[PDB]
Amino acid sequence: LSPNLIGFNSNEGEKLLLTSRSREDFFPLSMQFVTQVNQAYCGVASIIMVLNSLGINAPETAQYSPYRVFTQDNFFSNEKTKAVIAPEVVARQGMTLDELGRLIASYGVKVKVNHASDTNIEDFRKQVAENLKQDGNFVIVNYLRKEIGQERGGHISPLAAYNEQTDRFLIMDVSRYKYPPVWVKTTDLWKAMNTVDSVSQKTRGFVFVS
Ligand SMILES: [Ca+2]
Repeated sequence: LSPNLIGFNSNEGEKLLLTSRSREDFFPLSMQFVTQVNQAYCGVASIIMVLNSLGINAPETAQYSPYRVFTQDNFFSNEKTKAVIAPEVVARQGMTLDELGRLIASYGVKVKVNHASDTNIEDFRKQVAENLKQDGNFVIVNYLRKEIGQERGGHISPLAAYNEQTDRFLIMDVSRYKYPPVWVKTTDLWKAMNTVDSVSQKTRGFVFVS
């Protein structure tokens, strides 16, 4: 972990959660926290945590039947979801911010896609900190890891909390074998999102889900 990041796996990072006043999302997300199948699946891992947490229409498949639950393995059972982008494609190249939006929307939830180029840090910080206080509203961020001092390319993960005192957001990093959840300064996360994803030729950003 680069010195700009506070790992959740530390006394400081636990305390940032205990002193946070915008942390409602942490509880349900922690209950659904999963490991990405692989890097290309970071967005799928992220969507299913949020979709399980929203309690929507879950897939009904053999794996867990009679139980209905979102899983990375069953996420593409939804015919509309497959139509957005082939499962095979996502398994190799991941998904863009717009695709993340469309994939979530395909399960009938309300989604607002926010490219960094269409907003600014003040509005991001403010709107997300609000969201993190509300139940039934989740945020997933899409960012370039290396801009926050992490190893490398574009990533997707849900946000769990905002710490007012330190102006840091908690990223529930689905790459759990690689990194812990991390408390990132809003300015680092902004710079990381304000990057052009070469696959979309568009800026990264964040999605609201309810
Ligand atoms: Ca929320």
